[PDB]
Amino acid sequence: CERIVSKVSEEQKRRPLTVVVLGASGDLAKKKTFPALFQLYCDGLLPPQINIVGYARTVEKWKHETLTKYFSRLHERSCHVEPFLKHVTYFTGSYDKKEDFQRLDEHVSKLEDAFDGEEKAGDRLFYLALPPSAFAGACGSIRAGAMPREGGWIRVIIEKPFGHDTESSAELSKAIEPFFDESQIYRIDHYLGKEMVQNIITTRFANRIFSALWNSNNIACVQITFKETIGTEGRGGYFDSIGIIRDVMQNHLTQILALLAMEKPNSLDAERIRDEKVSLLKCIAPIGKDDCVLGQYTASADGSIPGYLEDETVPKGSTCPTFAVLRLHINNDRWAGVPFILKAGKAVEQKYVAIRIQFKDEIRPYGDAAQRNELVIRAQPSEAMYMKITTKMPGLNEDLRETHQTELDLTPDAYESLISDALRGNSTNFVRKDELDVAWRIFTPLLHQIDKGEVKPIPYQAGTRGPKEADDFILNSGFKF
Amino acid sequence: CERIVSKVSEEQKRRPLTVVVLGASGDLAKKKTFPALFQLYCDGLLPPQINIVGYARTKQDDVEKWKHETLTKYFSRLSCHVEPFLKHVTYFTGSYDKKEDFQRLDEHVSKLEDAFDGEEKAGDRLFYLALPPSAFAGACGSIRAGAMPREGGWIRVIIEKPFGHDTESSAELSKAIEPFFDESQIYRIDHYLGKEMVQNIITTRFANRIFSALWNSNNIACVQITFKETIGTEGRGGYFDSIGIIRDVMQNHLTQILALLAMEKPNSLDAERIRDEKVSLLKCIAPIGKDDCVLGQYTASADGSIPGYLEDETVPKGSTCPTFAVLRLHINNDRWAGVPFILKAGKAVEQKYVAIRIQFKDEIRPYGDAAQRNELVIRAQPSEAMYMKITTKMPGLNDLRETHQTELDLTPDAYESLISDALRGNSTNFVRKDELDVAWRIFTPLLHQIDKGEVKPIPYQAGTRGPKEADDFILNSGFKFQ
Repeated sequence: CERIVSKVSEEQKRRPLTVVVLGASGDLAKKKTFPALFQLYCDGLLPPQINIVGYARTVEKWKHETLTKYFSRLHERSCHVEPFLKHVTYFTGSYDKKEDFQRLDEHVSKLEDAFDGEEKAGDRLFYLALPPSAFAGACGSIRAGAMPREGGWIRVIIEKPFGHDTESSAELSKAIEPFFDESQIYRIDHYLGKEMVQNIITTRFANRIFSALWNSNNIACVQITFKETIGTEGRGGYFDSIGIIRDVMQNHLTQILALLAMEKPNSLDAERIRDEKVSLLKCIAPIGKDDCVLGQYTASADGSIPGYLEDETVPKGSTCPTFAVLRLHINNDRWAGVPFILKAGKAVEQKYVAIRIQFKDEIRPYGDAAQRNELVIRAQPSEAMYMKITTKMPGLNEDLRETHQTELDLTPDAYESLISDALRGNSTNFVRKDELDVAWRIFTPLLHQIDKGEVKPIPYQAGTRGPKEADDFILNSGFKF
Repeated sequence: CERIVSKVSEEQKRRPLTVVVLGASGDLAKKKTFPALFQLYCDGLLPPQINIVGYARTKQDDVEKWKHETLTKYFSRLSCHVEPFLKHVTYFTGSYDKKEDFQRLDEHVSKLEDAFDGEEKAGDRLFYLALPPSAFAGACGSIRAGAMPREGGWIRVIIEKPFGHDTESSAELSKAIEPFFDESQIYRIDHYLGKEMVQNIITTRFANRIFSALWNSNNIACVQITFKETIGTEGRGGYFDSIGIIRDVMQNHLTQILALLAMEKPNSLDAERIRDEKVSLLKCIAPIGKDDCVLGQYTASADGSIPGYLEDETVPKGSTCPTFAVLRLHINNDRWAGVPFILKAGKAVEQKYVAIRIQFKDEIRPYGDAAQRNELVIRAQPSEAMYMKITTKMPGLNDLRETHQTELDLTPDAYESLISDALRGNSTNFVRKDELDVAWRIFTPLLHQIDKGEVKPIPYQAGTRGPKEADDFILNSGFKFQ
């Protein structure tokens, strides 16, 4: 076993803390949210007497059969389960009724009153593990009957997706505005909780080596790639209305892009970083249909993976893409002329999430005896960072032009990091309202053209790389194979 | 065992080849030269019918005795090819500075050329002067007068360090040799230019946009070039006393590394364009003043394991000879203005180490004190390596200011490489005449001050890092300790 060492600041031990997880009976709350809160407790990042309240429409048995079922690190951290569950309560009610939250306010005040300490005006964090259509209703009820006492703050975590295009996303944002302002809203794009995504800023802005290189004077091409070997796996009916671009590219990969391309913030203040992400996204023209290649996977030739259209849930004649390569143009002084390629595909040759920065040739004096340097940042399956460079061939050579390619190799759930950040008031890794709308406007005209059938995906066998047209598209964009 | 696969070009199998090693009884020839020729043979880089002629004053009636007790003792990776190799080796006895002893060599070598399997008998001839420095001029004169090749064949002469002990003496040696051979025929050895990591500097710098874009004073704060050895003079301090650490390692080896690290990009990868750029860089360096150095001289190791330097009976008493030196150089050109270059070399210190350290400027914002200067390290000894020191976010659950330092790590004898190059006519890794004079002018004013006693070395215990004054000298130069 191990001892719990509190890493929490004293400033956070001043007031009671209540974390209300709406939808506590739903899959996300019990598969992601509560398991994360448990790991946070074991990491010593929750204040000592936090109150965690599960909230669902549907108690000590429930805490031990359904919640712990999805916990992890049990062969090493099983000694802390009961002390953690001592912090968990269950509250039954609806998600959209004012009086059900007045009851919660009394129930939470009952837990707030039990804090060891004089201050009873506790801080309150609401995690809406709810379907998106319930966000506005819950936010309205919380505001009307569950605000904190004087002194304590309130924060509301909501997760993507907020809409499926500019219109739908903007309407949800407008519905929540009357109830909470941006300093109180914490929108989750869970890629921002990944270690490699958070390390982009430090890599870029703490090191002169990377700072001096990170512009169009030296970079030829940037690629951000998501690959998976699996398909839709029967649930193609849910994927058919989403598509690969909305599922991974408009949200996740575009967040990676914003961090990869933004200007340096003068400080590490949360809003200064989000200011620079927004400022970059505003430099990006809408993606036209000439800057994309779409694909839709068929049977794997081995029979292992069936075709996408072979799922009975998928409407026949579907134009839904399971593969997409997109080229974006960033119109500013750092990036003018540099192609940015977003690639994402299901049922391709390997499982892989990575960034590839291709540098310009050093044309002289080596010419063909050199190759473009690259920086690769890989997140999945295995984390890695390395530089590809040209070095002389080891051993006895006849001339300096004998070279080879070699590498300089670098030697916690996402919700844990984001929930911890929310508790501290750090919104760096959360999507701001204006950021959400700019990103939607980059992709929405293409998404509308696709839905109207103007862009027909190219068939490719499951397990291959994707349409051959996509590889030629990438080469004609300025990437060298 | 393994089979010998000839990697030699047809152009080199067309004529006889003879390699005459003068001074074959000396330490270098038997510890370095002949062992290298053996590896070249095993590597298939000597033409099939090569003739190797050992040449010394010492008579050895039984040549086969000499070949098997003194020559083979220093061969390596032993063993299936030893005897076939020695069948290529001859012994010739004579003086180094008498014309008629070389007329005899010419008849001996011509007989070997006439025995070549092939119609052309006009062989190429390579002379390796594994001799003390005073014999270089005499031997070259005798070679020219009585041992030149036939019409078709070329002649090349390899000369070993040292070439002088200051600008004046070095210029005289070159002037004494000018009447006998021109630069295209002279191959001056600095054996560091035969090391793999020294040869890779050019490629690292100029084949890669990553390093090319960074390699200037906008981004580099400090450059350090370091030679370290745990051993001392090892009894033979009397020969070291007239040399000094600066002449032994710094004026030649480390200054060659400096030239390759700091030069401009050559117009092509031709030998003369590369040497041109090294010369043009060295001409940007003002002579080192005595305020730009710290000297040391090692004493007993405090544990008794390693004795003091002055405790050797070969070392004159009152010796001011330095066994340790840190030097600061200023490169006055647009790439390097303001960037300190530190040359460090010391015997009998804490570790055995040859490396380059390029310290980059701080990225001041937005991390400030939560970041540290990046570094590029290129290490040759004890183990080859190249790596970048960078700042990365602290793994795990952290604010963004929790960082740690991490690294991107890169994933054949020198005389073997240089002799192979000489046999092919590639003089890239050999010191050109003008290159020698520019390098001497950097160090000679300080060397004269040291010989006159104007700069007294600081005692330091064997096995420590060296004088404390040297470590403070480096901090005041602009280096930040990691």
